Amino acid sequence: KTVVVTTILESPYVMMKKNHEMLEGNERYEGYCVDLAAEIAKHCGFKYKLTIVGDGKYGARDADTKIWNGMVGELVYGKADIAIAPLTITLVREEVIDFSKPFMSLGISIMIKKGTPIESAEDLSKQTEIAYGTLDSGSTKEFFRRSKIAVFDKMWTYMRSAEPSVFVRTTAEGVARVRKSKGKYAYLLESTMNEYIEQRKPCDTMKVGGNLDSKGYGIATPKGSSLGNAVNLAVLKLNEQGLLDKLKNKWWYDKGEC
Amino acid sequence: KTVVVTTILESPYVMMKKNHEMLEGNERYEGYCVDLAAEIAKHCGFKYKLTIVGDGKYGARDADTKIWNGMVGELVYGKADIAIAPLTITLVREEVIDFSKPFMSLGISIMIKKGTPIESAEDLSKQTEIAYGTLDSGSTKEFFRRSKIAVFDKMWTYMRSAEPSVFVRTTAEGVARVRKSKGKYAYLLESTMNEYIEQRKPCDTMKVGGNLDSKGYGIATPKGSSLGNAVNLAVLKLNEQGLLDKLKNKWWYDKGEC
Ligand SMILES: [Zn+2]
Ligand SMILES: [Zn+2]
Ligand SMILES: [Zn+2]
Repeated sequence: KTVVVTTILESPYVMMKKNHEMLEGNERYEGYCVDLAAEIAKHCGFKYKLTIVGDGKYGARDADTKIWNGMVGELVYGKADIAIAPLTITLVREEVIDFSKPFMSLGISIMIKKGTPIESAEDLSKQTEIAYGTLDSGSTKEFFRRSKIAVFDKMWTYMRSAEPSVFVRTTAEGVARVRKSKGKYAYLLESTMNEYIEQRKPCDTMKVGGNLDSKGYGIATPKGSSLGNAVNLAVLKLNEQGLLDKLKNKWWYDKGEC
Repeated sequence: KTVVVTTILESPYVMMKKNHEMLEGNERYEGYCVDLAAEIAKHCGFKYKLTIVGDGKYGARDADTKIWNGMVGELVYGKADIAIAPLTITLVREEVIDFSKPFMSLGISIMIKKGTPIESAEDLSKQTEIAYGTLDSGSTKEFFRRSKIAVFDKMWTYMRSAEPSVFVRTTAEGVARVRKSKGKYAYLLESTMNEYIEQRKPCDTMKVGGNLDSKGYGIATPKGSSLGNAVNLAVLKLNEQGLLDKLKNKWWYDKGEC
């Protein structure tokens, strides 16, 4: 009956309301994906329950274990009926779960502490003084591990062997590392997140260079799910009506702090 | 058996080669979609025949008869097996045909002759000296027809009644009109085409303002096609391999003459 929605605590997509302690169920959260979930549910005609993914990961398949973790895993193993979050549409994932057409378009980008002598990925690859890494168990790390183009291959070679680890468990951890490393750490993350943080106090980070690739986020459902068709149509309908653009302006710029 | 591919003559997606008269079959054409078709046929392992859509349209539904025209129509009525072209993913089309995840991201944009006093959609809707229109039988015209946002709504009110007609049968017709109108005509087209034309002689046009929306082009197949699933995965694979970006640079800027 009630659709179990798996999501992730990633500002400004999903965040705890300041007074969540005195609220119940779905009312405890706020954000872009919370607003989107309510709309998808309205248009598809179903009641739902928002739940935060247990391991706090987006989703990747363990090499030897072969088990999927994160939100992808919750769907693969039947723990959730749908995932509404900044989950990237990728080949390896579409092989095991279904994705609606994208609700947000983005690409991998570079986040630096203001003043850092870095203007592009090629700049990062040709130097060694400034360390750089990505989020764990996600599409960004896989992008570099599989890239066959010179620059990115060079970047992966370095990142995979760097000590201490240059990878982080959460976006917040990567942003904090940039902010505290005095320009000696650069973070590779999706443009959407980079742009968001660039508008948050202390306004000490910035997105540099063009995006490394072009892709998008999609609402995911277990392969063969009966919700797939309607959800996809809802996303297209909502994008065409301007809701998605309205929602990004609401959570990114209307609330900018810089 | 050989897969019938429907496509449209639209530079730089599909164009007849300089020496096409001495060539046969698929060899007569070149372009982004020609390269994409070859890549997809190779990965999905099938033989194909490129055919140019009979009525030279992308695809819209006749409100009177409810009959689809253009490439969408050739798929809907079984005249073609797959469409590989700059065909926009939209709700009305998704209801009758299948689309792969996008192979290109874009948005509606404004094309002006260099020097015309226009920098945004809002600017066009506040004047009458400068006429403006869109392509017929496509997603762009539908966008304005179905827009409830103030500026675009006013723009449609003007366009749908304009006399002489401000709409055109082909992108080429719209571009030609902008160039010969001494700046009294602005053309609304997707950013992909706008950016392309901006890089071609006589280098007298330019894209102004940001995109009005965000969407993408998808490879289309008839509902319940056996090629659907595979093509979709092929597109994702190609994007992640960097091919799509490779092809974009090859046909847009490596050949740019401005
Ligand atoms: Zn609604
Ligand atoms: Zn290939
Ligand atoms: Zn008619």
